[PDB]
Amino acid sequence: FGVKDGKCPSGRVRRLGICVPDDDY
Repeated sequence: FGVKDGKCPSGRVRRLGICVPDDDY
């Protein structure tokens, strides 16, 4: 691993500037 805290968990949808889970959370 290179970076634990980035932006998204790779393969997520972004909205308003930040991505969130739909089916998982």
